[PDB]
Amino acid sequence: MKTITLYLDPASLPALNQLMDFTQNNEDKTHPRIFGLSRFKIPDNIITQYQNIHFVELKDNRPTEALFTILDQYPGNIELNIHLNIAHSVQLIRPILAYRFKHLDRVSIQQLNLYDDGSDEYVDLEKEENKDISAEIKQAEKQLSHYLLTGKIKFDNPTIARYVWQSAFPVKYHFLSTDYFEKAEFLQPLKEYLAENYQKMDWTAYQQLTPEQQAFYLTLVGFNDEVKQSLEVQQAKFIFTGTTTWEGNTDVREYYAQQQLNLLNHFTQAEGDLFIGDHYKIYFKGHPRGGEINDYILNNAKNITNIPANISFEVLMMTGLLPDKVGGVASSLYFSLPKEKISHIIFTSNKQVKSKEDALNNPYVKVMRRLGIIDESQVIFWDSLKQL
Repeated sequence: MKTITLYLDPASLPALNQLMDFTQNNEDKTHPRIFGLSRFKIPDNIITQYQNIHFVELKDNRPTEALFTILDQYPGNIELNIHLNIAHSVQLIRPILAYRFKHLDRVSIQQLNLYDDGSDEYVDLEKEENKDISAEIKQAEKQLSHYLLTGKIKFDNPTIARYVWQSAFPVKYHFLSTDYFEKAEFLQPLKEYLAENYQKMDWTAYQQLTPEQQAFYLTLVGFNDEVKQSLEVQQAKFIFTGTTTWEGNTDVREYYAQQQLNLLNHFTQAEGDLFIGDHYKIYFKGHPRGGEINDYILNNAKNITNIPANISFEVLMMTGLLPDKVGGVASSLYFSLPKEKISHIIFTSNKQVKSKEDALNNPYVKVMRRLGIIDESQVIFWDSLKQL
């Protein structure tokens, strides 16, 4: 038999973990591998080092039929080693289960590894709080069995169905918050069901790589030497989280750039409400869609170091390069930051959020609060901050 490894993710965090798994196994130059990581392009000069390496697109959270063309290149007994995004696991596995079913004499699933997407898994589990979790698990197992045979996806509880894979296959889950599963009382049946099949996400794997593998990983994730050196300074470091625009009663983008500078000043200046201290080196991490607003902020801020907007906080954590303090405009990225590193999170006006009270009711803010990751005093509504 032959093992084929499949790495599938439409998001970022599972992909970063899957690219770490590839890096750890990178001395094996010929192991069959299929990559469907929508947000990551593996460079040509890495790809050409490998044999039996394949790429597939995802559409609507599923690998396309070009997957079958790849698997058909391996005509004997094959076992699939599959890595997936938890939130999207049901859709992502659909075409794989189909291939298995057609070839049940010769295709089998060796195992699954599933990784959190981010806050969504937790925000989704919160919606299940008043349900009978024991009963939801048993029903989902039954519907999964049916799925395996028919390809018919119809789960009564699509959220819980994300967690019943062990009823069919060997599985390992990698969670952002094991505390959530262990401390949310309503999830006790799910915690016990999962048994030894989960662990906390592995943020320190990079540190155990060879220096050569560390460089390889940085190249996979698009994190160049210039950026890396800038983040290794022996000084306290603060990074501001930029945004795009919000409901400011104007369509002038320069206004939103202007206001983000004032928010930054609340952190950097002694008279600011959110003052971090004069000994911090300041960095700016723009929103990936900030475009020219990011250029405006960088040019009009003094003595700030840019971290290219295409670089995620998830990859900063994967690489051990997260600054000492993070603050700025709210985003779901804050959900997975260590509690010690979060300063203040500032919510801007939108259809959903028009006060601090609304901001405290934000879905990921609610989970962070339940987990004690932040106190409510760390959530600020933007219009509370004076012009400095």
